[PDB]
Amino acid sequence: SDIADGQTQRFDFSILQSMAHDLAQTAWRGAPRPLPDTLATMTPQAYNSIQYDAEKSLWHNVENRQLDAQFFHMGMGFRRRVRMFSVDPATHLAREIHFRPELFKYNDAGVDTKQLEGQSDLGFAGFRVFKAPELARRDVVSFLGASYFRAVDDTYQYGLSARGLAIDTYTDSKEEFPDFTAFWFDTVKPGATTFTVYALLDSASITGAYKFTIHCEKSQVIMDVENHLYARKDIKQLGIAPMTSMFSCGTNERRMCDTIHPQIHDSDRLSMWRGNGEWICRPLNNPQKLQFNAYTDNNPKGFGLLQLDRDFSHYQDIMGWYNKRPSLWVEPRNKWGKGTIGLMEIPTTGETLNNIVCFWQPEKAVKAGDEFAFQYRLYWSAQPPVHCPLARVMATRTGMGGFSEGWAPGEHYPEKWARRFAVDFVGGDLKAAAPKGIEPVITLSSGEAKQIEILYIEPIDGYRIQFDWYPTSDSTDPVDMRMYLRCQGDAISETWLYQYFPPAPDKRQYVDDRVMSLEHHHHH
Amino acid sequence: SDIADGQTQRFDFSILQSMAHDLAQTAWRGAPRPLPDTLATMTPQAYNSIQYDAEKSLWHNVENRQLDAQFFHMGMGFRRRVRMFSVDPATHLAREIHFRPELFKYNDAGVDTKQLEGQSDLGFAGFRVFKAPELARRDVVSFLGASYFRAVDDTYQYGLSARGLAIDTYTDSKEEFPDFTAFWFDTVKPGATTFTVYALLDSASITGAYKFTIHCEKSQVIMDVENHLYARKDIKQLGIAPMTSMFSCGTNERRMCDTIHPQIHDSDRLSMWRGNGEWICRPLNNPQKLQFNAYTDNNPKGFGLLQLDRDFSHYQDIMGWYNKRPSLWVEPRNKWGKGTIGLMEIPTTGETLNNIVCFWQPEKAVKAGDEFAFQYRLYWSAQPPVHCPLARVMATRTGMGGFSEGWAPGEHYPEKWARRFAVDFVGGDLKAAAPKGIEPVITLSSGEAKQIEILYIEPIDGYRIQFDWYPTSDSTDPVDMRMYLRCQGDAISETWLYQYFPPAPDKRQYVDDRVMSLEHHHHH
Ligand SMILES: OC[C@H]1O[C@H](O[C@H]2O[C@H](CO)[C@@H](O)[C@H](O)[C@H]2O)[C@H](O)[C@@H](O)[C@@H]1O
Repeated sequence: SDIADGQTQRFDFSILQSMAHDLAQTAWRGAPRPLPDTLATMTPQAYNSIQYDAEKSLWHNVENRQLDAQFFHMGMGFRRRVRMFSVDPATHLAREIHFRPELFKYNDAGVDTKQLEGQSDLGFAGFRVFKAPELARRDVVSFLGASYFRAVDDTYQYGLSARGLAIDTYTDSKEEFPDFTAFWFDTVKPGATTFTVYALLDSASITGAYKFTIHCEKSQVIMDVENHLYARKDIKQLGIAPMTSMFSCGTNERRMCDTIHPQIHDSDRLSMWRGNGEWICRPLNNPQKLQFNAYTDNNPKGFGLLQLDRDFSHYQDIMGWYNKRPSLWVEPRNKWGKGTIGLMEIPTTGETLNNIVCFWQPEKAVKAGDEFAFQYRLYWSAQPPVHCPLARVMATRTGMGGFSEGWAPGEHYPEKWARRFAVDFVGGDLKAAAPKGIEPVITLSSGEAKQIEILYIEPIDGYRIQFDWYPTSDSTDPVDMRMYLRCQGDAISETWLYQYFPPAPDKRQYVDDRVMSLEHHHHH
Repeated sequence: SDIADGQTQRFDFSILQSMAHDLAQTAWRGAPRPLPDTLATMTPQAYNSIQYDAEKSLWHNVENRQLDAQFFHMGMGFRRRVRMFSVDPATHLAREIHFRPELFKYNDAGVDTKQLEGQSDLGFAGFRVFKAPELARRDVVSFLGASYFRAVDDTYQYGLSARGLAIDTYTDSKEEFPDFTAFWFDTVKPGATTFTVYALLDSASITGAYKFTIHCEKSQVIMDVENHLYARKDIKQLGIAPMTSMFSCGTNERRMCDTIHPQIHDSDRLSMWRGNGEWICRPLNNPQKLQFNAYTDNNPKGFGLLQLDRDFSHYQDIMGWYNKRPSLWVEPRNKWGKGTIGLMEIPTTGETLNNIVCFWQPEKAVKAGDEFAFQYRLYWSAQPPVHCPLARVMATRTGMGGFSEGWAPGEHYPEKWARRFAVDFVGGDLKAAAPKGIEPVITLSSGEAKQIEILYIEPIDGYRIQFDWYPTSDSTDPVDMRMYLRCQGDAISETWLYQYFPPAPDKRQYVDDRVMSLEHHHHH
């Protein structure tokens, strides 16, 4: 009856650490063996019409179950055979769920199932967990990819994603993508919306043992992650608790915004809570040139890629519902010590490319034989679980300056070239601080802040800081900008880090291409 | 006590039509005489520090006054001396209000009030009306300019303008700006929010007698307008009931949208209700080339420039509050017969130039001696007083096309060049009609409509019609597009008229200037 009917074996979190440790001592298993021909040469239509059998779900036998799970068929870009096991947490005894065609319904699929018959080694691509009131529709957790996984809050819309690990995302060499190659699921308890799933990570450079304790709460999904990592080789770049999102069109430097969509992004900013208590808002970019930024920290308290613009009218996407897509908050649960938060921002021209990658990278160079243990909570939800207790950046608007706000000239372009920055703040003591006097403190790597203005914005009960950036140089070098609000010498806001790309000096001017002629009269 | 203290003279609407018609028999009075030297050479500071004395207001002596009025001082571009009169409607007697310096507080004006002592013929630039509970501050109606005037709804935010008359706005010659040279004010009744103001129009080409019965309602201003017009010369273009708005950056053809404001406009569309009963929604353009359009009609039922996007977040303007600015509806009160609704859209690069002019222009060529009479109601309010009983366009969005919606390529631009149009409809019977089948009927001057899609939009309970436009020709000639929704042989929506400007053939392609280099790593 239960789908998991393989050889019984003892399993616990330490046996997996041993598996992973022992595995690190041998040669990497290498790239996956080709799939059976019937799957190797599949049209998307064909794959898509393969459907896991809902009545053979992982936990079909558990009464009052509030959670169930199904498996994705191997095929398409899923070339790694992920093995799946069921663990009775009472007896610490695991049984393998072997792939078999009986587990699936191949409908209008022209799949030669006969060549799948003895392929009990095929395993699956990954898995999804459903929660009540619907246990076979609208998954809330999905592990499917390499180390990749994602989840949803009460909107049920999937957005940014996370991975078990990142290796060499940005270096002299090509990036390496560790696979999760096996998952052990503790049988859910009747009534529970918490489930436990251990995973084995395997890769040319490194193995790991992972435990995921996953809480499908009413408003969000919380994941208690513990990992143990075993380097096989020297590693150039190790990325702990990595996130992957997309940013094409935002309120900032809008250079890829010729769609019907006012904004296009899965996430709009990096939030960092630093070990010293400082909060940072790093508005994400769609740079024309690939960028890596490393934010030095020690014992980071938290960091996330957030989607805080929840307004459909700002996106107009009735396919992907970007306004419903969630935020991801990484809460270190042990002291991670010295290192950097890496943000890679890749140039994109649409929404098909996850062009945003963020992770933690320990200070210390990774050498063959090094071992690591990280614990962290992930919160999949619209609003992060924590935010600055002070004035918070709500939005970072950028555009032409060189004029007076409200009086942008209609007949000529502006006299001088400048770039306008508008940073709206909403938050704590802004109201009580306002009479006492709010000074923005601005810091620029290059250029001069001019026409600094502080303006009340009734509709969001906040304050807008505008300044015009005037260049001092012919340099196209990135401009690292920094801003916070001050009041009687004390800071009253989070810090805003921005990365501006000044245009070429030949393009620091406007081309006025208008024509005012009696050539275009039309009668209807 | 009252400020009206010139010579008693009989006055009524007939007597003004006589002044106007008699005035037409003589030569135009010509361009205004130079102002006194102190006002000719004024800093905008100096002028702005002149304040009409609220204790000398027009209706200071009326008890239970729900309305009052004040005058604008002559100066700056106010060069025509407008004469102002008070009428007792009981006795049909009218006393002039002569300019006297004592009616104003000059403050830090730096003005030789002594060369303003004798000047009884100076008059004023214009007038404004205030309504309780603020009869000295938030104005609701303002006549100031030439034939120009404007009003506000319960937002109390000024936006687009009207005029008495438009002359030669688009022809071989330069435009002619008739001036309101005198106003007569029926004294307000106690308790009344209706007031009546008569106006004399005077211009090189034409004179006129205007009556404005102006209702300052709770939620809007309604103006009952009657004029009589007396042509002194042949006239190339006569524009009745004209409107003047602005449109810089909307959701359509976003060619001037590099501001911190997602949208900048005082109006977004030309709404027409034709003699035959057909409704038209013509979204306004900010074209790079000056356009005139003439929409043929017979006994037009109504027309207006509407500001239907009420959403602060779509504009982010806290100076001019575009979201609060009103719609203006012209409702002809008699059968105006054959002619054209004229729409001139001038190129702009900001908000300072009113680049939208719309008016009625009768079929018949205007010759000297001609007399005209129009009656129309003006509705200054957010929502026009009447709209299509069918489905209504809510927004016209344009952008890149040639890809599948929601899968815009990230690593390349689209293979082929096309322009995407997305018209959202939010009207009636769309829900009942969807099962029966909603056919979009598209008409194109040039090019072909491919990838035509009908998509339900939950958040506005509406339907989005998208099409890619592919060129058939190397021509840059404007493309008239026309769309309505049909179901079972019947039209179920208003007609959408759009005017598209294809780009030069050499620019019907995308330039891919991305770079993927290790050149830009940054440590903080
Ligand atoms: O399930 C989502 C995708 O996951 C995989 O893709 C990620 O992992 C790959 C490593 O095998 C990377 O090369 C890739 O760039 C990542 O997106 C999977 O292979 C894809 O086909 C899935 O869409």
